[PDB]
Amino acid sequence: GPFTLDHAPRITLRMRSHRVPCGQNTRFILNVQSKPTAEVKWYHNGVELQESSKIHYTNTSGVLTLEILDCHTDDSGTYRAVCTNYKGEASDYATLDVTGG
Repeated sequence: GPFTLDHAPRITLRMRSHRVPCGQNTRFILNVQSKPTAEVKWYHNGVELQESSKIHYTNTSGVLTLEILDCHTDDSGTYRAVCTNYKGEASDYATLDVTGG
């Protein structure tokens, strides 16, 4: 059948928790495989993230990137990507530790 190969999102490359010196820009990367293609939502400490001068995420054929610019203490904490399709969901979280330069 046309929907036999449909499957819940599968994250094959997960985000890496990491440190960044205060003031630098930093990135999280993950890769999801999903049929049909999954909806993607980003969160910082539980609150859904939007594109802004501070936050830029991309999504190219499942390759997902989140950039945070000019990192300060407020930017520390948990970043979570949640990938959803009708078959199920996959979530990945990682921690950003903003440190001294």
